[PDB]
Amino acid sequence: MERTFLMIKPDAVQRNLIGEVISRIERKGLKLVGGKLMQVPMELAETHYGEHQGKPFYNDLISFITSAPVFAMVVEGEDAVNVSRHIIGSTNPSEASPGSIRGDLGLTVGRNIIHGSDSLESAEREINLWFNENEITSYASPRDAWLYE
Ligand SMILES: Nc1ncnc2c1ncn2[C@@H]1O[C@H](COP(=O)(O)OP(=O)(O)O)[C@@H](O)[C@H]1O
Ligand code: VO4
Repeated sequence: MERTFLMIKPDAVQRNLIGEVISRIERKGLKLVGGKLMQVPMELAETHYGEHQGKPFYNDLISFITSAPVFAMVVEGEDAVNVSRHIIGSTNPSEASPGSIRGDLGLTVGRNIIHGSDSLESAEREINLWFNENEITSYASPRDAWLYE
């Protein structure tokens, strides 16, 4: 089943929104398959956001993601990558739909609560980067028969 990488960013953690954010993912029918609260080391920060190295916000991004722990997650479900991005909302919280996580909880583009992989390819990339196979569980859930045909 399709898997994506989600990350509750340090703003959400420092605003005590971990449970709230997790709830929104669960109730959507997505399966939490891997999850750890962790401090992000510089190397991991920089390789995760390597595609932004030149940008204006880059230094501020590394600073921010390392400033306090994150909750890194692997989420499993049909179309999980797009489904997650759908309930997460647009990058800028003021363009994100009300009812989405960024729409409801985020104020600014720089502090926008959660990360989700943007494609199938970056999903597998980010998952390998943040997680080892032995930290990703695999289980059947009671509701599985009721989310899918
Ligand atoms: N103008 C900006 N200033 C500060 N941080 C930004 C800005 N734009 C994007 N970011 C950071 O990057 C994260 C994801 O958006 P971005 O990296 O631009 O695209 P993608 O979601 O494809 O990686 C945002 O949640 C935010 O933390
Ligand atoms: O931190 V993100 O690249 O899923 O907006």
